[PDB]
Amino acid sequence: NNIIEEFDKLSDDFSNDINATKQTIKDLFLDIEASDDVVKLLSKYSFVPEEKLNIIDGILRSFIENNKTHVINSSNAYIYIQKEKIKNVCNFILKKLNSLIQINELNKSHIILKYGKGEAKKGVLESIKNNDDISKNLKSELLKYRVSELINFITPIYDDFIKNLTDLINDLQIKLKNIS
Repeated sequence: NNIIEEFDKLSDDFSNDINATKQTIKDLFLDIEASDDVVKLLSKYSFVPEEKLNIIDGILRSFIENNKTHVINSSNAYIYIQKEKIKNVCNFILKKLNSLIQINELNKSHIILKYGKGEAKKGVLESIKNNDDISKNLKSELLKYRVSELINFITPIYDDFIKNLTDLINDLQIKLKNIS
């Protein structure tokens, strides 16, 4: 009976984590928007990743609700094991998302360096200078650092980001089906 409450907890926790991720990515975009014409463009760009995360959040919540039915008349084994499986899927999604966040953190820094000029926000140069996680090659190429050009630069990066979010949604729908 409280089992339904526990599944509800799965949904709610997942929603919280997803909203946190959403805020992180929004912070990426906001940090990039420093720096009136390109700003509106980036703010437009920032709406699609939020939509993708709202999909992931909603797909999981929809799955759990429709799976409550199977939980009431099944063995305790199925309940505990299934709960475990759902937790695993959620953790998978969150791990992939966090990896994606790291990737686009480096992408953000790259964008700020190549175009934007804080230069207080372009104190990314010190973070790049101290970054021991990137190759010295990339470091070298980066420390050397109008609109149609910016579009030309961020279009592959942004399209790849949304593509990764789109395939992640596909992975989620596949993994949920395997336990559906």
